[PDB]
Amino acid sequence: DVVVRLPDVAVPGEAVQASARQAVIHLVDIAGITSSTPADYATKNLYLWNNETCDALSAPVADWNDVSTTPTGSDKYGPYWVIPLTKESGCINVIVRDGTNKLIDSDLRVSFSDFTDRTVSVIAGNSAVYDSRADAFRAAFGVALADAHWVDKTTLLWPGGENKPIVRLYYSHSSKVAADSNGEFSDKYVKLTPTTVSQQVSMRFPHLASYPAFKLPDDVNVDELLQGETVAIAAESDGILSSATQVQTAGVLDDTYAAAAEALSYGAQLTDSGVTFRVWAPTAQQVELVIYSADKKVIASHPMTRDSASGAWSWQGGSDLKGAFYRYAMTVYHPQSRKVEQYEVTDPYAHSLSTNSEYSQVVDLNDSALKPEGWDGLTMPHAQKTKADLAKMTIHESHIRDLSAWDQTVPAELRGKYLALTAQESNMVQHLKQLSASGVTHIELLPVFDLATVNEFSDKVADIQQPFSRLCEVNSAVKSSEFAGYCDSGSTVEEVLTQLKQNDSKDNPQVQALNTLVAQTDSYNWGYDPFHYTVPEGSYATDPEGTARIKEFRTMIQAIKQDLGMNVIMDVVYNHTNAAGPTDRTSVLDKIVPWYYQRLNETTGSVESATCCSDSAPEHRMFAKLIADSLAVWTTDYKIDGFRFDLMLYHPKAQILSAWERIKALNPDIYFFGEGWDSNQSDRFEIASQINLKGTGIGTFSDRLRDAVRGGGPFDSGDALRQNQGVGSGAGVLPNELTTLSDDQARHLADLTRLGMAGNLADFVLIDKDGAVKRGSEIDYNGAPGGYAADPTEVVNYVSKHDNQTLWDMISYKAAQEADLDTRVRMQAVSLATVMLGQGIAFDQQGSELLRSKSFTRDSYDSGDWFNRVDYSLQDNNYNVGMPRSSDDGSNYDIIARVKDAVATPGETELKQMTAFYQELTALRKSSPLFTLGDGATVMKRVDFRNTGADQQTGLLVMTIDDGMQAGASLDSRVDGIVVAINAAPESRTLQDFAGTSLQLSAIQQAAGDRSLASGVQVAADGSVTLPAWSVAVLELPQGESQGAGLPVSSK
Ligand SMILES: [Mg+2]
Ligand SMILES: [Mg+2]
Ligand SMILES: [Mg+2]
Ligand SMILES: [Mg+2]
Ligand SMILES: [Mg+2]
Repeated sequence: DVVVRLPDVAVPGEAVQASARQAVIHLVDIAGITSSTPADYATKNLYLWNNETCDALSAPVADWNDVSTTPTGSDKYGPYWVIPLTKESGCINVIVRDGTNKLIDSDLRVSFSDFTDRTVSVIAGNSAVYDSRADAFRAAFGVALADAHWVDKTTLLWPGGENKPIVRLYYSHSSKVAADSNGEFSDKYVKLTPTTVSQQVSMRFPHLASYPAFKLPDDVNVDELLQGETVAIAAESDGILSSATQVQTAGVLDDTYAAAAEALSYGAQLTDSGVTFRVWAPTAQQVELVIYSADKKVIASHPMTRDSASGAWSWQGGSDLKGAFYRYAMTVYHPQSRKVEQYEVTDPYAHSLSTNSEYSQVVDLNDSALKPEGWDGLTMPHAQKTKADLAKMTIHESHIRDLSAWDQTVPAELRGKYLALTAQESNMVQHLKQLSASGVTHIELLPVFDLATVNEFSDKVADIQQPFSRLCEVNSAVKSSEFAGYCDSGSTVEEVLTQLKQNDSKDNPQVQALNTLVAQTDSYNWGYDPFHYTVPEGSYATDPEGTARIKEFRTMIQAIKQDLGMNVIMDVVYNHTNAAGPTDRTSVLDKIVPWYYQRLNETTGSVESATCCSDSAPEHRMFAKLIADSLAVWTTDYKIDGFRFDLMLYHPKAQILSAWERIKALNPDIYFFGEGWDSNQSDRFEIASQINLKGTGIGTFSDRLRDAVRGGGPFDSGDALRQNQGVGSGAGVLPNELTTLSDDQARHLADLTRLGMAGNLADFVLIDKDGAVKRGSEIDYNGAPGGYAADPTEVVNYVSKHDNQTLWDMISYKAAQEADLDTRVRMQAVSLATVMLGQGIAFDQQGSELLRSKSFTRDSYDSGDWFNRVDYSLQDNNYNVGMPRSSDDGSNYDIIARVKDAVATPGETELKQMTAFYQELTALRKSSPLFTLGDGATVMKRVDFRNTGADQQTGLLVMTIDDGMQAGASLDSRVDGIVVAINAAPESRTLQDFAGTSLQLSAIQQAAGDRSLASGVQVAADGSVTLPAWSVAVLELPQGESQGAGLPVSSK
C-alpha cells in the first residue's frame, strides 16, 4: 500500500512580511504548485476599496475594470501583494481576481485584529483567511468541499477520483482526517476500485448518475466509518495527493438502516404498561435520554440502547414518566463543523413541549384529560368521500391572529388564541357562522403546528395593543431607534402607529418604519417556520407550558366542526426546516442525524434554500416516514380533515402518494393538496406537480384562472401591477391609463377563465377566442398546457391567498380611475364568482368577503397585526393604513401613490354589501350538485360555454351545465340545467342563446332584490336575458313531471 502524502515541495514560509503601513496577501496556487512549470501570474490582481465597514486601505484603485494591481512578486507557491495602508487597525476589503473574474466568491475582509501582523494567505475558491502560507498550504492540500457521495453500502460517487490510481475512503472516529506533521495521511482507510454506476443507484439518484463510480469491498464495517468523519482521498500512483473532500452519507444511511428503521415507531411512546422512547440516530456515538423536572432540573440521564439493524436508540421505563420533560443528549459528528458535537436536542417526534419548545414532554394524546367533552364522537360535518362530495369544498384560508387579534368582542384573554373560535357571541365567530350557513364549508388553518418565529415566553413579547413602554422593555432595536422618545410616553404602540398615519407617505413611510421593528418581538407570524412538526403551536394557547395547548387546540377543532359546521384543513410545511447545522436553537433534525434530513448541494454539502429556509429532503426514507407519521397524528389524534402541503413541488410525487396511501388507511376520506408548480428538483426525482399529479386525486392550486382573473402574475412589480389588468378588473373592456392589453389578450384571459370554471381539465373541449376547437391542454398558459387535470377535484381555483397582494389591493392597483367604489366592490364579487361558480374546488383568503386590504403589502408574513388586520366590526377593510414595508414593496411606492386615493376607502355599507354578494355566491354553489360534478368525464358530458369565438362580447362569461336527458340522470330534481352568466364589463349585455327556453332567474338571487349580484337582470318573454354591467346571474330551467331537454353540450 502506497502512503498518501502532501506534495514533495516543502511547506512554504512567508514570501514577505508586512512592514509599517502595509498589508500582505499571499495567493496559494494549487495548479502552479502541482505543475512543474513556471507561472506568469500577470492576470492575477486585487480589486480593493474602502467602505464604512473596512477603511484601512490607502488610495485604492477606483475602477473595477482596472486589472493592473498585479502581484508584487511570486514564487513556486503563488503570487503575493504588498498593499499600502493608512493605518494598522481595522480591516480591508479585498476581491481576489483573474482578469475581472472573482477567484473567491466571498468578498474578503482581512481583519487586522484577527491577524495582527497583517500578513495573510488565501486559496482560490476558499473563503477562509489564514495567518501564514504554511496554514494555507496544508488547507489547499487538505480536505475541501463535500462532493463525494457514499450512496449505498458499496458505492461511492465522486468526480475527484476520476482516472486516479489511488482512491480511498479515510476515516477518523474522534478527530478530523488530516495529514500528520510528516505530511502523510496516516488515518485508517478503505481502498476503492473504479466501477460503473448500478441501475439501482442511478434510479435512486438520477442527478448523480453521471458521477464517476467507485466500489468498496463488500465486507466493510460501514457502522464504524459512519460514526465519525469520513473523507474521500485520491492520489497519484507515487502516493502524492490529488484531492480530498468530505462525504455525503444520506444514501448509504438509507441503504444500511432505513428498512430496519422504518419498521419501528418513534418518540416518547406512553402506554399503560410504561413508556418506550425511540430516536433514529444512526451516526451518533452516544445518546442519553435526559429527564427533567417541571422546573427543568435534571432528575436522570439514561444511556440509551442502540439497535444495530436500524441505528435507532431506545429506552424503556415505567408509566411514572407521564408528563416528564426530556431531551436527547447527543454525541454526534456534524460534517458542517467537522466536530463530534455534544448537545441536548428536543424530540423530532415530540408530541408535547414546554414553553417555547425548549424541552419535549411525554404525553399520551389518547388521555381523556387532554380532550374536550364529546371529542371521540366528533364527526366531519361535510362529506369528502366521492368526487362530487369533494367538489363542494369551499375553503376559507384563515390565521389564528388574523381572526381575533382585533376583535374587541372576543374576550381579551382569547384574542389571538385557538379558543377565540369558542366565543360564540363575538363578531368574528358570528361572521364565520353565517359564512358557514351560506356555504363556506372548510376552514383552512395557516401554521398551527409548532412554529419557531414567535417567542412563547410572554414576557419577551410586546404587541401593539400594549404600552409603548413594554415594547421598549423587550426590544432594544426600538429603544435605540428614532421612535425611542415614545418609550416613556403613556401611549400604546397602536396609538403611536395611528398618529403616524396622517404624515405617512412614500417619502416618509414611518408607519412601516416603526412596524418593522415591532415585528421582531410581537406575537405575529404566518408560521411557515417549522420547529416541531407534530405539536400544536404554543403561543396560540392561553398556557404554553406543557400539555395545556393540546386540549385547547382540540377544543378549537371541535368548535369549528361541531358549532360552526365546517371541516378543517391544516397547512403543513414539510418542505423545509426553520434551521439546520449544529448551532441554531431551532435546528432539531439536523442536530440528531446531521446532513440527512436536509437537501444538500452536490458539490459543497451546504443545505439548500430554494425554499425560504433550510430545504428538507422528503426523498430520504426516514424523512418520508417522519412526514407520514406526523400526518397520522394530526389525522387520528386531532381529527384534521385535509392537508395543504406548502411548496408541495419540492416533494417527490411518490412520497406524497405514499403518504396519502398511509393516511387513507386511517381516514379514508382525507384530502391532500398543495402548491404544485414546476420546480427545479426534477433532476432529482419526479416532483409532485400539477402535471405529474394528473389523475392521482391529489389536488393542486391552479395558477391559470388565478392569473386570468386577477391579472398579471406573481413576478410582477412596478408598473406591471397596474398595466396587467385581469378579467375581474376590466382587461380590454375598461382599460386604465397605463395598460396596453389588446382585445386579443383579454380574450385569451377569458379562455383560461372559462377553462378554469370547467375544472381546468386537460381534455375539456372549448371554442377559443379565435373560434378554434381546443382541448384544455391546448390553451396556452405562458408556454405550458393550460388544462392539466383529470378531474375538477384535482384543481383548486382561487383569486386571493395569504401570499401576494389581496384581491382588493390588486383591484386598487388595476382598476381604471373612472371605476367608482361600488363598481370596484362588484369587481371583487365578479372575480370571486369565477371561483365560487366554477367546477374546481373553491379556495379563498379570509376576508375577501370584507374587501380585505393589507395596505398594498405584497408579502405580509411578518407585517404584524397592523397590516394583516381584519375588522369584524365592519368599519373599514384596512385599506390606506400606511405605506407597506419598504424592503419588499419600496419599488412599488410610486405606483401605489398614484393609484391609492382614486376612490374612498370601503366602510360599513360596502363591507355589508360585499358580504351579501359573497354569501349569495357561496349559497348558489351549495344549492345544486350541478356546480360540483366532481368527475371530469361528467364535466365533459354536461358543461359548455356560450359567447365564445371571434364574435364574442368581451368579458361576458356564459357557462351552461346540463341536467337534461342527454347528460344522463337528473342530479337535481328542481332543474333541468343551469346557466352561469358573469358580465365582467361596464356595458349591459343581452343574450339570445336561450331564446325560446323557459329560463328563469334563480330564486336565491331574486330574493336578494337590488342587493343581488343579479340586480336589474331581465329575463324577457321571448327568453332573451339582459345583464347590467358588472353582474352575475345564475339562471335555471325548472324541472317538470319528467326530466327535460336541458342544455346539451354542443358537438365540436
Ligand atoms: Mg501572518
Ligand atoms: Mg412555537
Ligand atoms: Mg413578528
Ligand atoms: Mg438541485
Ligand atoms: Mg334535474
